[PDB]
Amino acid sequence: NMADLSYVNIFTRDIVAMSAFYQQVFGFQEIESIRSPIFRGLDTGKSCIGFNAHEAYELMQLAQFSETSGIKFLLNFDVDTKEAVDKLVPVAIAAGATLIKAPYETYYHWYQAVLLDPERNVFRINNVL
Amino acid sequence: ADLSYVNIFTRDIVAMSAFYQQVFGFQEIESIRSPIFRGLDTGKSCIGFNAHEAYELMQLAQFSETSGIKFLLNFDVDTKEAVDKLVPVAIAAGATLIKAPYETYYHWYQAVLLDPERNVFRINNVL
Repeated sequence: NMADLSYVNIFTRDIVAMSAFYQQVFGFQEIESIRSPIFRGLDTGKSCIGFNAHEAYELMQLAQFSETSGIKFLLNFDVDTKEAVDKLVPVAIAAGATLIKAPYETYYHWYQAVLLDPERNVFRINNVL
Repeated sequence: ADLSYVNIFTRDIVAMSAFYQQVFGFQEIESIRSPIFRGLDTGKSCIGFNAHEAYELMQLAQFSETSGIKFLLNFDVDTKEAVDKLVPVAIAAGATLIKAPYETYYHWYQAVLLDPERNVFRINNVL
């Protein structure tokens, strides 16, 4: 491929707690080789999820956008069954997630739940019917 | 679990999907297309573009007003030169260069840009 979406990075206040949250809920393994004082990466089997500390804003000349509110993206996680979605929801909430929408079937026939992670980023636990 | 998609809430799903296709060559996923959604195949996690109606559908309306940026998409290319050549391709497609191609202390050659709707992405090469 001409270009590879190797990482989806989330700017976070606590990369250790954020990494721990996604590991706890989905079991992704950390990628120790890419670890740094301001970064944590998890292997998802596809695009990796990265967590960057706030130092990352100034480092990339993005300080002007460091004041954030609302949500503009979401991570969609697929599981093998509808039952797996029902089971993972409480696990996520116990880990610090906030339930926005209980498991339901979408117009495009996907069974999913909509939640917020500990730092209020949106993610879905989904199953393609 | 599988990170199948990373969705970006957008004002113009057509313009946005076209931008990423024009810069990286991702092919559209027809089977997931809808009046409020466009999906692109990247070889790994897909990139989705959701029109604003998606906020209400997921009961996220109270979060529709946003500020700043909280994520970025990192695209790796095969060579150092690929980074230098792709920056003008992105700008021609409508991007804004924020940080010109440079080498980090851990030897990654990259550039930071904004897509047409002010979402951040990087063109990177591991030296």
